[PDB]
Amino acid sequence: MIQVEENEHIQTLVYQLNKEGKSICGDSFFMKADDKELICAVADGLGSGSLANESSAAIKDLVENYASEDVESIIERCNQAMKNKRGATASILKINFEQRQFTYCSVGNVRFILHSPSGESFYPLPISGYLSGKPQKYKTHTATYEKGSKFIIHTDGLNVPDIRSHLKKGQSVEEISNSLKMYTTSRKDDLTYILGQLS
Ligand SMILES: [Mn+2]
Repeated sequence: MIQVEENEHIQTLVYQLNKEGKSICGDSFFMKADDKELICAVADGLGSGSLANESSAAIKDLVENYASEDVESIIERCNQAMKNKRGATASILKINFEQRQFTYCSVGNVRFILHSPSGESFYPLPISGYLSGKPQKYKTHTATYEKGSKFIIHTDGLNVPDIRSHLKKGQSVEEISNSLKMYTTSRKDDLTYILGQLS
């Protein structure tokens, strides 16, 4: 499944495909942009299939509902919703277009890479563990991006040697998605990614 959106400030593409032979995806995403701001999130539920879905889907619902809050507030709501559930790894990104500012908070193995034209990348290491409902000491990143920046957020189902290169070479989110096609054919796990190109 592919979903594309565009406004004056960003173009985005969401890709998701289930693990081969699996009916119920354990990954979830949420994406909304208006003329002023973006929120997006990607999550991978612990366990698999349905119960994994309950955890990642709870994340998607809370990010939509609480989108106006700061990323760390949103992720803590997500953490509290994981008590008595499988848990999930998750990443939450907000962008203010006028300021060209992003804010990012994550726990687990959902990765975020933002490539700058100038050749700077923001590519944080994964935070160990997962959102379980037990206490967390979150790290929030706040930074300015430059016009032309391109990013991806992806679950562990996408395994790529050099993601930065795909972001650098692509001229659009469709092109970057197509550039990644070889990594999508095996379907060894659920695979979700969100691409963005920022004006
Ligand atoms: Mn996974």
